[PDB]
Amino acid sequence: AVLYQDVNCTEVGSNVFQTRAGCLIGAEHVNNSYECDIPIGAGICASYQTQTSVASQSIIAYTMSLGAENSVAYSNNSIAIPTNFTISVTTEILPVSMTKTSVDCTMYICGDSTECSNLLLQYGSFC
Amino acid sequence: AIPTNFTISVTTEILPVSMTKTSVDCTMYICGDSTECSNLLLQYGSFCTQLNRALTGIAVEQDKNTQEVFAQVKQIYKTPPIKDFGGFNFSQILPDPSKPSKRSFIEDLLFNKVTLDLICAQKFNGLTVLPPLLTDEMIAQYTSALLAGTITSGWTFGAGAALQIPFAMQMAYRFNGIGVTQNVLYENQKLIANQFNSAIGKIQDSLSSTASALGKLQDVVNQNAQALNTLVKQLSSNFGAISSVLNDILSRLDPPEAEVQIDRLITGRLQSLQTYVTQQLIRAAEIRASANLAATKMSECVLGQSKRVDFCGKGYHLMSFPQSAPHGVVFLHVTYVPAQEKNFTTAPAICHDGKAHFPREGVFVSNGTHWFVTQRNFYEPQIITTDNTFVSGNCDVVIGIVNNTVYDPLQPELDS
Amino acid sequence: NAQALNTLVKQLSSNFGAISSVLNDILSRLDPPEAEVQIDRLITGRLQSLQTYVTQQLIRAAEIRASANLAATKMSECVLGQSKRVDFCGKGYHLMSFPQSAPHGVVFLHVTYVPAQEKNFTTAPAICHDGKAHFPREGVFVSNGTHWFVTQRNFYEPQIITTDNTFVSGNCDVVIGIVNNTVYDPLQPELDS
Repeated sequence: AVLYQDVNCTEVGSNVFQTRAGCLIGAEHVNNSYECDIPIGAGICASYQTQTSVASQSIIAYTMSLGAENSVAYSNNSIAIPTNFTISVTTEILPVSMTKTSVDCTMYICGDSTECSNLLLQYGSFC
Repeated sequence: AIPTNFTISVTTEILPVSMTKTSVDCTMYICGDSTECSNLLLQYGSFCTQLNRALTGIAVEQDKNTQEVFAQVKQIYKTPPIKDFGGFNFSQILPDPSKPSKRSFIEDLLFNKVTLDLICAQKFNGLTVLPPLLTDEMIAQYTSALLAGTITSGWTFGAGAALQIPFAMQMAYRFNGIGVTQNVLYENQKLIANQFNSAIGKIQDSLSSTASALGKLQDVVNQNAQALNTLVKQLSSNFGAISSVLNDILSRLDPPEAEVQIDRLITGRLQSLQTYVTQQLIRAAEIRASANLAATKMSECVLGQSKRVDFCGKGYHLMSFPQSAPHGVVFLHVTYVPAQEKNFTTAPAICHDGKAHFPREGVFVSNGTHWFVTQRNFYEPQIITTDNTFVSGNCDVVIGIVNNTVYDPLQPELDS
Repeated sequence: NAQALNTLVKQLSSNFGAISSVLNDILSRLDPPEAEVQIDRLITGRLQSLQTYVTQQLIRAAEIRASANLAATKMSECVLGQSKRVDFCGKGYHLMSFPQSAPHGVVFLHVTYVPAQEKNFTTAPAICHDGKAHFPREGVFVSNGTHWFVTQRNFYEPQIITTDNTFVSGNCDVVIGIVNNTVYDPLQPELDS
């Protein structure tokens, strides 16, 4: 689904869907907002929908859904105390180190030639 | 010196969260839509793949910043129709349905003092600006959800299921969490409400005076814009060649002789674009550090109450209310500040009959003759029963002990 | 990092302007005073590429250092203790963590207490007994509809309102929202006989 930024697609039917990023040529607009996996821009999120009814290969561009709307019932004398709990392990991954690489000039910059080594020595203290 | 009266003092605190998701295309920038320049730039190599990858990494990280600071709530809560939050007037921070976008009164005083042709030049030279994934509508709605969760459900809406609880009881919780027993708030609720509403009014005033309050967001938008603006003016550089535009070198010289001029111009323009990309990577790493700071300030000040001193604004922190902004987020820390001190003659312990007597919670003070055991952070004096005090050994070992009669609360009950 | 290294190699296959891309096929064609300019082109190009790589590596290493400092503090607080920081060591009241290694990283197993089942109640900020207010020293006042109970805040374990669960403060016409009840004094049957 080609996305043309900042082009109102007066220049490259019914497939367009004018979003505030750009009109998304090739995706069926869908009012039915879901949680989105591909980010497009300005609240629109395309996703792949395999539907065994019509167009088992299609791309839908819905407005991004924030989550289930809630209406907690606050009241000046009503409190809610939990009565049972649940212990819930949740993994959490963190990188700690990358690969300790190392690069040598004369072998990289020069293909083991000597004249190249003369020139690279003429350049200076980059290595 | 025990304080005798306090003051609640809202203090704004601004933090940048994301910069503008720019994006630069080589062939449109390095080459003035010419083809021979495209041949040469293809001869140089894979610099353009690297530049586009770096700038897309910046863009993706900006998206993750904006979506990690705010989107810390699975559900979008909503304030109830009634607004009797124990007497605290929240109409300045809660959403205002008058606007189409559900902003607030204080969010609006922010979206006006930043303000974020030239953009046409950048657009023509290939220096586009992508739009953010979260629009100001969705960001404002996330912040309204955070407000409605902090206000109604206390702070349990961060841990698990959001449990409603009266606002007065929640502020009692928070007071009891910063040392001051909740009887203080339950006695001074009206005074606290007054101080709080007046403090929000004062911060709304301070925001309607100068934009130098938002001195931070006015530099995440003013440094990136100036970087882009100095990336264009590198197109007007000879770089050694006999011109500065690639239509007036191919209209003068010939391929074997214009190729050296275009090599000069292309290595120069590529050097300039690489300088820009490196500056953008460094600035994006800085903004990522600031967005992590804002993420933890949201996960601790808003969704709870931080015991970290001077983290969530100076003073014992009570609660915060995040508010959106242009490429950033501002907080409204509500900080208990103890106002009026009043000297007292303390004593580390009390001899009664040789047994030492230490206060289990509080300090021993004296109005000059009597003795009292008050809490540490507010002067509320009580008599020294055997509940306020626990015994430990004799009282000739402790240094600085004084003498008094710890009133036993059973003498009149055991007498008859 | 692997892709950075992999794009550092493919810069050896770049003409950079010279009439070849390998320094054995420039010294096998041209002569020192004329091959020196070609090799100057190739060497300034390759040095520019290697400098771009080194700068990208420095920036990425600074980022990984920020992440390693975050992991260091998460280990010094979640594992070696118990953090009162909300939503730091996983969402929910954190209990304990168990670090586990990984390829160039570390994963944690945060054990987080999450309160499952809520159940509404009719609270009250205090309790009048005989004009004296009665606040719970630790907990909240709840009511199963008729009686009153003082439970802990995070789990429904109801107790009767003795004079231990409660401490007195002043009268009870000043506090807003107080209700009426009889705080069961735990000495009446003991002082009776």
